[PDB]
Amino acid sequence: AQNPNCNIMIFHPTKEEFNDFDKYIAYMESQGAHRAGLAKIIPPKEWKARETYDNISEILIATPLQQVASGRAGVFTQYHKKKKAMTVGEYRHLANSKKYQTPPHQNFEDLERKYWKNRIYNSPIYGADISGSLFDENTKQWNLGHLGTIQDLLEKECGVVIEGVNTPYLYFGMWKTTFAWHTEDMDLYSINYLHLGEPKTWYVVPPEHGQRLERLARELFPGSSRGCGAFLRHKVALISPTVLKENGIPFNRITQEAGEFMVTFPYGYHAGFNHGFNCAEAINFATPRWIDYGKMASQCSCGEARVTFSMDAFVRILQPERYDLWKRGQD
Ligand SMILES: O=C(O)CNC(=O)C(=O)O
Ligand SMILES: [Mg+2]
Ligand code: NI
Ligand SMILES: [Zn+2]
Repeated sequence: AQNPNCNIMIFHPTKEEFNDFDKYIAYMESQGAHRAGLAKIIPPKEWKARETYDNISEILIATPLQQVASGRAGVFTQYHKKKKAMTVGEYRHLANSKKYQTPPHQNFEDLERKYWKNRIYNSPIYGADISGSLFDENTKQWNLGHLGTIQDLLEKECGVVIEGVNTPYLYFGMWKTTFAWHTEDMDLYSINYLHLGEPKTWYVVPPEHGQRLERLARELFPGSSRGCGAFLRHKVALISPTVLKENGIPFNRITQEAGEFMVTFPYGYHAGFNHGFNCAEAINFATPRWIDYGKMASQCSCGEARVTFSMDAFVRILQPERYDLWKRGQD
């Protein structure tokens, strides 16, 4: 069995190996990368996502989200308060302001300490989930707006044509902006490219141990757990590395820098935070190996998780017994 300790693997594909996306994901898996839940891919030196980032300031962040925490430093939830629209240029200025900028620090480890110690006492503003792409149309390799669609994958594997589309999303971050513990919709893969700016730290639980995390979360968020049998689908709960270590939950951590891709694997729980102003792009995708995960994925039917149009067909086809209850939660 490859990678039996479930360590995060880092890959350095050549320009020739960067041509065929599906084949390279399958290569990574042949080496055990999926066991960690997360892998890093450093593009060949010849590659670029686009020529420059000099002309992105007029992108609109229609609904910036202020991330307000409740709880204790290591065990907290966050809610998202909607703020007035602002441009990327306005957001970048805000991120760099004295109120929101990254504090002085020695290294990534010192910053991580300061995050966990102090996150709850601040409410950073995240420009998340913005439909769009920063890849140049002429970038042919690992262009997240030109991947094979999940609908086409389901059709190729299962023979059923379905409605729906699959497009990327932009995330503009600042110091302490936070992504809560989650897996993807329908336990899909995700791919994330950090276009520019400051790093993003990730934490991940191996897929084979995801239920250990779920059991801890039910213990630590007992009201939430009574409200919904899949409440981590709400994407609101944070648990620190210290707490995870105290409770014996297996996990790993890694920092992504500008110019690097991360891939999350089916049923790989992940969480993290941004170090300062940055812009990432991400999209879900599928492979043949995903289908069995999609068939087994938990679902939120309490009404909170509320998701895209395109998840309908996945539930309808892969989880017909669950469909009626899940759709009630959508409506
Ligand atoms: O970057 C973020 O805020 C969150 N990203 C992911 O959860 C992902 O790419 O799967
Ligand atoms: Mg612009
Ligand atoms: Ni994710
Ligand atoms: Zn729910």
